[PDB]
Formats: sequence, structure tokens, C-alpha cells
Amino acid sequence: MGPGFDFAQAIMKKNTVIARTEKGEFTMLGVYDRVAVIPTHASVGEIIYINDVETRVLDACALRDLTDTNLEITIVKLDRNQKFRDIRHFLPRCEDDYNDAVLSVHTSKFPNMYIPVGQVTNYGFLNLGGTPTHRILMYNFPTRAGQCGGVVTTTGKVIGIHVGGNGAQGFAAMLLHSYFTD
Ligand SMILES: NC(=O)c1ccc2[nH]ccc2c1
Ligand SMILES: NC(=O)c1ccc2[nH]ccc2c1
Repeated sequence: MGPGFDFAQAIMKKNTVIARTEKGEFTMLGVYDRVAVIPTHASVGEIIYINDVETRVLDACALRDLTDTNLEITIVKLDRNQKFRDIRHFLPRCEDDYNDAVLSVHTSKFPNMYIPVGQVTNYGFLNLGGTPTHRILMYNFPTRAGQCGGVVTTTGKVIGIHVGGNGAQGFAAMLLHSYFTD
């Protein structure tokens, strides 16, 4: 509907797959080469389904900060025959607040879904499902069970992936450029 939705759509159309684990279907953001991200609560194993194709996981790393606190991001390398468009230059370098973000989801349950979530706060610490978690972004939209792993964007930046909510607010784990240096 506007330039925010334009940038979000450009990311969804080229840099997302539908990931299925034993814990459900997730929006999964491809970042570069065969490297993607997913919420750590997806519990990625040795095999994952990518757009309903059985795919070997070559590596999976649940990220933690240097205080050894959960970040809720898992970086996955997929045994896929095709690379993602490299979008690392759209990743922020530092922790920040944002105006006018869009949360975008693509699953069997929620195809082609885009939500204008508005102002995004650098919230920081959250007890997420009982797990102390750092680098959380917060937005005032009643997000539902199923939007997790969804890409949070502003115009020109991919800033996070949806990892939870409390019925009134939604919470995203930051993406930082430094996570994807090769
Ligand atoms: N995520 C939501 O809060 C939300 C609101 C209205 C809806 N109607 C169809 C799906 C849906 C999701
Ligand atoms: N609170 C929520 O809306 C919530 C909780 C757990 C979830 N797992 C993946 C999506 C998601 C959303």
C-alpha cells in the first residue's frame, strides 16, 4: 500500500521459505548463500522441510550473547541446490529503535500477510516463555500464535524476526550484520 510494504514484499518474494520442524511451520528468512534464520524454539534438527522438500541441515547454531544469555535466533545452513539473494547490506550494525515497521509472514496458515506494527522499541531484556532473552524489539500489535519467524522491516532495513507476544504486544529478536560475517 506504501513504500514500507514495497520493501517488505521485495524481501518476502525472494528471501523467505516455509520451514517445517516437529514444532510447526515457520516463516524462515534466507540471508545469503544457503544460510537462513529461524526462532530457536523451532528446535531445528538434522532434517528440516523447506517448501515441503526434505532438506539436510549442514549446521545449526543457537545464538547467545557474551553474557551467555539466549538471543532466540538460530542460524541454519541448508543442503539446498540454490542460494538466497545476499541481503546482508540491509541488516543494521547496532541495537536501535525504529519508526514505522512492517511484520511480514508467509505460511500455509497465513500466506502473503503484512502487518503495519508502527513504532519499534529497543526493549532489551525479556523473560520469553520462561527463558531470559536479550536484544528484544517490541511493537504494540496483538500478534497471534503463527507470526513467529516473520520478518520485521523498515524501508531499507531488515531489523528482526518475530519470536513471541503477550496478547497486546509482539516481540522480535534483533538481526545484526555481525551475526552473518563469513
Ligand atoms: N494477528 C492478528 O491479530 C490478526 C487479526 C485479524 C485477523 N483476521 C484473519 C487473521 C488475523 C490475524
Ligand atoms: N505470544 C505469541 O503470540 C506467540 C507465542 C509463541 C509463538 N511461537 C511462534 C509464533 C508465536 C507467537
